Amino acid sequence: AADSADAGFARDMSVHHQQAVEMSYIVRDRTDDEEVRRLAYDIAQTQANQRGMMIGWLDLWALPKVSSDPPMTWMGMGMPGMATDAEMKKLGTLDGKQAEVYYLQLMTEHHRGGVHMAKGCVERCTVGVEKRLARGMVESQESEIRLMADLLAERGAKEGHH
Amino acid sequence: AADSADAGFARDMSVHHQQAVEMSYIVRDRTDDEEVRRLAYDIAQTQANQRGMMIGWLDLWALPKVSDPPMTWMGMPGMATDAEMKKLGTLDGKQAEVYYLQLMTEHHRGGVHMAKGCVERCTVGVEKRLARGMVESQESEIRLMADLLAERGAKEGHHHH
Repeated sequence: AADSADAGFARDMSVHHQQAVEMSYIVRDRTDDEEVRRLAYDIAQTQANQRGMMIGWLDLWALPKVSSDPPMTWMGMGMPGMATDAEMKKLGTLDGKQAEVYYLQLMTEHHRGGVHMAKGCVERCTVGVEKRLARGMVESQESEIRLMADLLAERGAKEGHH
Repeated sequence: AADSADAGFARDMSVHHQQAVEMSYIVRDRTDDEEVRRLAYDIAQTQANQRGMMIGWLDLWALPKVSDPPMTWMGMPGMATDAEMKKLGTLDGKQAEVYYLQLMTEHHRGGVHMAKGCVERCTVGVEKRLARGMVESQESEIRLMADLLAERGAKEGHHHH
């Protein structure tokens, strides 16, 4: 159904993934740093691919990619970790280490929100391949948060302060 | 259903798309030209997305992503060799732009041929639709790249294969 957890997670996580990909494109143009550029490439590759999977499911299921429902309605919460327009703009104005740090801070928050949403699908989704995808995102995003924490410290910084 | 044109197309076009995405990453590293970097972004975005769709279908259908030699199902076209990919990665600026446009033109021509096979043979509605759409979009992109080649004082590459 259009209002299922399976559909809502596919819609919402696709939009979430889209922003991670965009952040990755931006940071790669703002620094020469190999570690951060490689991480950004890996995140872009994985998240674009997973976005295609979820969009492909919605298509196969004949379900709209956009809902009238507020994001997260399927979790009873009608997104977590999404960067604001101002944050995306700021990222694009930074250079070198400052851009690396800001990207790592934004993506850490982004991953945290993502894990929350993926956990929601692990609980509520009914489609096996989608549940498993969500479970894999919890692991991969949590692993990447730990990595980015080290990259931040090595760059003389830490997770964003809210 | 592992032998189907639907499964075969999803497996083979997925591999084909992955290389186009890589080539787009390479050119974006090799030139500062806004127009060609835009084109590369568009292609990387479209093909990464379409590849995810097809891989997602295989996964939902519980079919392996690997098979048969590729293309057996339609009785790979346009794929760059490792050497050609390496060559692109050595080039700068205008030369990188031209070589990317020539390689991707060949790549798209091959992809169109494959997509036409799926238009003829695929039985899954959304997959047939996707293939039909690829024929049109990749053909349009070939036309757009011809203009970009012309602007840069070049033409489609000599046929090496």
